[PDB]
Amino acid sequence: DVNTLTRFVMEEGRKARGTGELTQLLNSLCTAVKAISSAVRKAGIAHLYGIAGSTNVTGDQVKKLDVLSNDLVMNMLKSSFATCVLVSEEDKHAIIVEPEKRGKYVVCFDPLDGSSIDCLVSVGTIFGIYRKKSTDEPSEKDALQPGRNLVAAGYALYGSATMLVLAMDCGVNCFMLDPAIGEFILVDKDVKIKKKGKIYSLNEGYAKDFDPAVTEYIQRKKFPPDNSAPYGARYVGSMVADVHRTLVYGGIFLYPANKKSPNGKLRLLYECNPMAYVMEKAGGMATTGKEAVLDVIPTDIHQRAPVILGSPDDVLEFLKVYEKHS
Amino acid sequence: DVNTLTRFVMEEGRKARGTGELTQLLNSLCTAVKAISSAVRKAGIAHLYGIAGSVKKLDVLSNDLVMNMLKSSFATCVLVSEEDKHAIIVEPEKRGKYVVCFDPLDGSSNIDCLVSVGTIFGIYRKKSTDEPSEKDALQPGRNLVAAGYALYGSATMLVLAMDCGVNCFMLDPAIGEFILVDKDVKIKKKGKIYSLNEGYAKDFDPAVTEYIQRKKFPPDNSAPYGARYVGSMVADVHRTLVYGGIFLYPANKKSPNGKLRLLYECNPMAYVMEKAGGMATTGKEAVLDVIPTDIHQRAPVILGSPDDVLEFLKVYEKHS
Amino acid sequence: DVNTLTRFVMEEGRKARGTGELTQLLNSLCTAVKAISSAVRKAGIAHLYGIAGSTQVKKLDVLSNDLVMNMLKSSFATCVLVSEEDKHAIIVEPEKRGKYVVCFDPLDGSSNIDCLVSVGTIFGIYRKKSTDEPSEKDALQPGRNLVAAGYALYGSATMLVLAMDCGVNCFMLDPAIGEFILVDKDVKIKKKGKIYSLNEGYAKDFDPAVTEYIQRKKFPPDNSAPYGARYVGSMVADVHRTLVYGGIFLYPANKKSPNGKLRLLYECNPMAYVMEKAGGMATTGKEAVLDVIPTDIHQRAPVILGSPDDVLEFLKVYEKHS
Amino acid sequence: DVNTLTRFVMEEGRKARGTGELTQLLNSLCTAVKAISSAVRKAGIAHLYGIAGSTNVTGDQVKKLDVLSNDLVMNMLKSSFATCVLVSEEDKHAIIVEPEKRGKYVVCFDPLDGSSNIDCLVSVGTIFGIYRKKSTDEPSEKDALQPGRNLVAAGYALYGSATMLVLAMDCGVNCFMLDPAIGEFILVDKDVKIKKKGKIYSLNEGYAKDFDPAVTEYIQRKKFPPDNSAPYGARYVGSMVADVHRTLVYGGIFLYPANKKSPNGKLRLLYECNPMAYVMEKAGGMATTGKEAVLDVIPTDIHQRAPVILGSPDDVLEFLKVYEKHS
Ligand SMILES: Nc1ncnc2c1ncn2[C@@H]1O[C@H](COP(=O)(O)O)[C@@H](O)[C@H]1O
Ligand SMILES: Nc1ncnc2c1ncn2[C@@H]1O[C@H](COP(=O)(O)O)[C@@H](O)[C@H]1O
Ligand SMILES: Nc1ncnc2c1ncn2[C@@H]1O[C@H](COP(=O)(O)O)[C@@H](O)[C@H]1O
Ligand SMILES: Nc1ncnc2c1ncn2[C@@H]1O[C@H](COP(=O)(O)O)[C@@H](O)[C@H]1O
Ligand SMILES: O=C1NS(=O)(=O)c2ccccc21
Ligand SMILES: *C(=O)NCc1ccccc1
Ligand SMILES: [Mg+2]
Ligand SMILES: [Mg+2]
Repeated sequence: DVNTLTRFVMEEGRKARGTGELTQLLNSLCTAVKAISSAVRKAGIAHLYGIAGSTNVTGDQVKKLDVLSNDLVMNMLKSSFATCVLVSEEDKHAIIVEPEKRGKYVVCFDPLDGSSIDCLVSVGTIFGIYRKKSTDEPSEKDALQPGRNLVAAGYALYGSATMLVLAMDCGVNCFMLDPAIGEFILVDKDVKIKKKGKIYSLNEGYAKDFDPAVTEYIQRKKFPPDNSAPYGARYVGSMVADVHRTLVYGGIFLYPANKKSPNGKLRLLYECNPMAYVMEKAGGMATTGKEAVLDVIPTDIHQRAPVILGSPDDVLEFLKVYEKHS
Repeated sequence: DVNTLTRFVMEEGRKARGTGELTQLLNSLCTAVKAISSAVRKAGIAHLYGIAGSVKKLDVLSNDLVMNMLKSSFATCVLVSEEDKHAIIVEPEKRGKYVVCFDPLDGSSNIDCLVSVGTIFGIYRKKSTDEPSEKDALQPGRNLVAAGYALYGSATMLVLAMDCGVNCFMLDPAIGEFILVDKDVKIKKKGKIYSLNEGYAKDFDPAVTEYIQRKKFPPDNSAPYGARYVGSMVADVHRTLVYGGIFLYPANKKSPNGKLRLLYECNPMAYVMEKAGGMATTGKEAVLDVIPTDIHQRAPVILGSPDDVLEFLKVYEKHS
Repeated sequence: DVNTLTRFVMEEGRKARGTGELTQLLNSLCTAVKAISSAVRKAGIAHLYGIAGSTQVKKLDVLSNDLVMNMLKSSFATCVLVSEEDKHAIIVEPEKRGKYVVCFDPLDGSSNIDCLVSVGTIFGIYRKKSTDEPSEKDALQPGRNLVAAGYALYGSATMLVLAMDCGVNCFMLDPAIGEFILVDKDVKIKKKGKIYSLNEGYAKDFDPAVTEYIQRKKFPPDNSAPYGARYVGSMVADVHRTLVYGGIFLYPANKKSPNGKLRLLYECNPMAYVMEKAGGMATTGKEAVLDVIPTDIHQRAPVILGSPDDVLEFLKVYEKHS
Repeated sequence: DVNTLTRFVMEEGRKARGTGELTQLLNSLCTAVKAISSAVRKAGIAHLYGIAGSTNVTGDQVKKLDVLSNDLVMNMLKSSFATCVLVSEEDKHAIIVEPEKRGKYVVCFDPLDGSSNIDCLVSVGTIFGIYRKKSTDEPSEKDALQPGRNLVAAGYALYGSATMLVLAMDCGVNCFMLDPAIGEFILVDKDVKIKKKGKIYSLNEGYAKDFDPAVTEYIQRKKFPPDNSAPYGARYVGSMVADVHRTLVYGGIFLYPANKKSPNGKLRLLYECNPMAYVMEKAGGMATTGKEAVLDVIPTDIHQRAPVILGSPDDVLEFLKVYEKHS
């Protein structure tokens, strides 16, 4: 039987005996993602270039895509009546939802990662959903939960086609956007990552600054000590694209710490934790080098975290090299 | 003033005082590219998954779209594709003067991960009075009349290079129209990104090894280059065009003549690069100067910003 | 606040404190309608005409039927499905059965989709009332028993009109994102209109009451302004115009269609329910459409519907000739 | 072989041994039509209703869509470098193209009929007629005052259940269906011809009190055939493109005739009656005012009205028989 994201989410909510609040949140997020996808694929770009003359360009049309994407996710989540605290890459402080529209969920999101997009590189939206735990008035503190508290997480990849990957307790499920009908179609159910892959993914241009454990691990991939075939290298430079390839083909993805960047580069709350949760729910791993990403207790909603994630055998091999150097 | 691919191509054809044949070729290719884009973005995938209660692989469909649209243009006589072992000879009633070599959906082995994919094309005019044959496609890239690619990335863009320069068109899917968004584009003199599969490090020639070491540990103490390698040639080359820098697919052990195909991968990208003021070399000569003997022959390629390719060549010359 | 059909339907179901089954039905129907719209607008027609190499209205009607049927069966919310396209009622397989009975016209192309003007989808949703094994009899409920009804118009744009106890709401399909956007809330029809809609080619076969009523629209006895006439010949188009601008739509029995021409279960009853929920009226002449007790799933009915003042005026003419 | 409007127009221009100017005009018009269709189908309406936190449902969306459609046709035609004078239903005066962008052609068009048609959700359309400038005078409204017999090309786009473009030239009438998945008009009906006699009549019978006696009698004969043949069916959308296209596809007759209160009819000669009359005649149909062929009227005002009765030739000739009976 065909399944859509809308029907799938509704049915999981029925099975969970929920009140429909999380379902409304996810519905609203799915709608935002479809609107982001349409914009990313440059629908209406002819108006920006004067097809109707100079007087027919709107206000949305002229915003940069990462601004529009933030506006779309913020507005759709607020209007779901399911959220109380919203954390976005865009805004320094957590957004506290107006009291009339408050639900119990806290959403951390990256509205359009990779947009730094002029080369038409894949870009994506990343999200993580928590339940508020405090009895207090909602505040930024409610977003400072470890990733192991996540209720749902995932990403939309605007690549050759648009796909939403959604991870919950039931596992990881992949939905392809059919732009003819604006429906996400379930195409890969309960997906699991390979135990070990053959691809490694990191920016090797910064080799001069590598931690010695990273240097050694990468040397093992290119010159395997057991004379096995060297790993192939892929690095899109857009995390959603690199992580999704890691999920589908297996292997390892690294944005590790070093001496100049002791806490890595990627953002814990809305980049590392959602991807770590997807990976763990698919039978993979995600580590900072010293602990699981999902076990870090944040103190700052924009704090950075190192991340090495992917196939468990590959992450484990990295950790062995890391422990040798520690 | 707004401009479309259709209007732009038509006007350049009028300026050229042509007969309209190459214009019909380019219109037909534009239509094929829009149809490939639609399929790549998975329009209609709901029907494959049973929405109505119960299709070709994308690279096969893409080949069929380019082949059929080019044949029905009445502008072509020899068609070379990655998909077909032998050149396709157009039937007499539909024959025009142009030879087209193309890659209908480059990067599709990894399509499963939704990596950017693309279509690559190069167009030659047939020289002979002879009956068309596979040998008519054995021309050096210097003889190209037009070349370019369509990148199906975050958005779909067609890059078209001709004598008049390089022009970039964005597909607006709301109206199915390619809109001219970057005119007479030129690549940066020197970039800050290098692009190659470093998994082959063990098999690299010493010149490639040394060049990459220069990017990571610059001898003038400039900042190291960043690395990007999508693993789909159209994506990596387009990034090279837009941001500058260098792209390499040199020879290794599984590929001792390089991996990429001269006629429908290397030559079109080399032509785009040279028309944008960039460079494209095999190491020993310009890609566009290689005289092919096999329509599927491979070639090494190092291309991109001229100062970066020249820096590679300086290292290459030290080792040869 | 922007509102979508998906969000709207979900919230009404939360307020209803239902189990989510009717919500799943409506979500599945909304998806089917978006798929019909895409096909009606001829997405992919280039492939039918050979764009990739060598290697129809009825077929679009069949495809639309297949889309509604499959989306409804796979909803697990339905047990009996009556379609204009199928001679017999479809009984949902035991493992996929839910509580609801749906009568629908998936598309009205066979007729004039060759002129391209307008086609539409009409639906009416009932709860199964009997505890017997599911059969065509479960679709033989009076329209008064409807839980939800409505239509999609595939016109200059695609609009879905959904009527329930909460009233009538209109949603516009934004094809850029595949979302039905709420654009007209709790719609009510004008108490009196200035347009009449019927096929006057049947003039020779009209009964005297219809003849007199139409004469009053062209030659008002109070010498007020004559009504304008419009007639597309597609029920969704003609009824939607009646809802939006007011007036009256007639498809009466004539001498050659003595029981009427339109079909009660999936044309007259859904449109009668939309009209009544919007403050309008829908009569056969003898009784409210929604009060007719059907005996046969494809039976026909006369229908006169629209603004209440106009339908009441027709009914006074009708009683005069009674 | 598959054929697209782009390929078809280009090849007809090659056969004509033209300079490519009319081809560029037609390419530009096809692009405008695709853009109108996208807006008509309400792509992006979610943004108008606040999906990104900004609403703007102000004024009349129907009027704004007519104006946007005018802006699309105007700008695409101006930038074609193929036109010199542009007459639009939406503009009081003829638009004179700036000198640097002037080509040879004069275009009369109705860009959209949303505001004039109560059935705007049912169907809207674009109508166009293309002339060659006939004098070397500085361009002016007078360049658009040519009889329809002078048309080089004419046609319409119907934004109905699907979007179709109908293009008439000397080679005949050809019908193209827009495939929105790829933005391509696919040739689906070649060299089309109207039936000699139809079975449908189309007019607003709400005007019956004001009808000319000949119109009253003719319609009476369609409903009560003197020979007891089957009565005609009636259809009237109230959008000219929809009603005329049905007449082309199924045959029959469409009437917007003159009467004592409207002695020149209601529809406009330059961008409604003449393009439709040209499509009809190229399809083997007829188009009369009652007194002469629509295409032979020499206009004196760019917005002047003309009566029109068009469609299958046996039906139009029968109307003229009844019209003559009352003259
Ligand atoms: N659509 C859904 N999919 C999966 N789990 C859900 C869904 N809806 C609710 N739940 C679970 O039930 C809890 C309560 O739901 P709610 O009452 O909607 O906040 C959530 O926090 C989830 O653990
Ligand atoms: N649309 C066009 N754009 C650029 N150059 C063209 C075009 N059409 C023709 N030419 C040039 O004119 C030559 C002859 O054109 P043709 O007669 O169409 O084969 C081509 O090989 C090109 O060198
Ligand atoms: N989405 C909805 N919108 C309006 N009413 C609903 C909805 N869902 C359920 N209801 C009402 O609640 C009843 C029971 O719903 P269910 O348990 O889903 O069959 C329905 O028959 C309706 O009367
Ligand atoms: N694409 C075309 N289709 C049909 N006829 C054309 C076309 N292009 C040019 N013609 C004919 O040739 C004449 C001169 O064309 P042009 O030089 O483009 O103004 C036109 O006025 C038409 O009669
Ligand atoms: O695809 C089509 N659907 S349609 O019946 O309106 C039609 C009419 C004519 C040519 C093609 C087509
Ligand atoms: C305008 O585009 N739509 C309003 C309308 C028109 C006809 C019937 C119903 C609604
Ligand atoms: Mg039907
Ligand atoms: Mg108008």
